[PDB]
Amino acid sequence: HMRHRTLSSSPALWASIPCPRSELRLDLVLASGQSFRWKEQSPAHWSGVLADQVWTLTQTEDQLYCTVYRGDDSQVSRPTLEELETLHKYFQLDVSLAQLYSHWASVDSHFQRVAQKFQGVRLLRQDPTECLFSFICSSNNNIARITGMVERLCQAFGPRLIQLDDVTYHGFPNLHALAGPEAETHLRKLGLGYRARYVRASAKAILEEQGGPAWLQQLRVAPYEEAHKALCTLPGVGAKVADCICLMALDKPQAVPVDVHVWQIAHRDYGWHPKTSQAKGPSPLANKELGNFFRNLWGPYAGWAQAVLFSADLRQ
Ligand SMILES: COc1ncc(Nc2nc(N)nc3[nH]ncc23)cc1Cl
Ligand code: NI
Repeated sequence: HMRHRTLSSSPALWASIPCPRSELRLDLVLASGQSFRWKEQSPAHWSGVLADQVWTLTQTEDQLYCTVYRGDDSQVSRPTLEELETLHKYFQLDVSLAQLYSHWASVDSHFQRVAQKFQGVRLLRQDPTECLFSFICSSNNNIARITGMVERLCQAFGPRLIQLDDVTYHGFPNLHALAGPEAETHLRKLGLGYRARYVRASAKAILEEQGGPAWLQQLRVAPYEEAHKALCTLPGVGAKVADCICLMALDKPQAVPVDVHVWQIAHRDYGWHPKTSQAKGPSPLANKELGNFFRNLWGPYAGWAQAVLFSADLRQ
């Protein structure tokens, strides 16, 4: 049995990245339903899989500490340099949150009030595959049910990596694994309900119709609007999910996912009503309008601004 590390447990095996808590609060970013793979196994100690390796992460007021578990009896070492660049990109630490917060606040007094208690909210840069199928599971769910669905999906279809304590960590499947004949049947047995069709179908579609997972990398370089359009061709992927994926895995920071929660915020908190739309409630067109509303207000990181409000909408 190998054990989940704390910073006490084994300070030999931790490395560190200079990170102000104001640029990144793990506790706000790892649970909040960007990823559904990180758990707080021990207090202030976040463990989950990234690119077929397990990590535990923790931080101070100016340091981000991390440790790696490779799997098959390699010899426990501290994170390498390459392994630390991986983790730097995932947090997109090149991006100054302080600068964006100040810009947003300058045009949005609502944001000024809210954002003081929610510093260090940034977007993860996720693997498009994992993001896509995670958000295909997102329809008509809460975060807890999705967390479960993804885990069970990974344990049943994904490579085993390592076991720590009672937790067996699997990597995310490849498209072939998800597009198999018995897939939906199995996924349905794992509690995914209707979504099981969309997972299998989208997997099968990305292979055949789109020419493998390279297609998703293309969308990452493709401009926002083309990426969105492209994603909406997939089974179970509509505007909202496409915008999630755009924002969280295809480097489109201006993507603003609109559902009924954001309708509610926009109306209550910003006094927004659909103008160029007739009908007084959600619709593909009115949603699209609301997205443009926020882009026009917050600028080309509108999605990142939104993420701060979202993170204030799960903390009462
Ligand atoms: C602005 O940045 C963000 N946008 C969306 C999410 N996550 C979700 N949104 C919605 N409407 N439903 C969800 N179900 N499960 C997750 C999730 C998170 C952020 Cl930070
Ligand atoms: Ni009103």
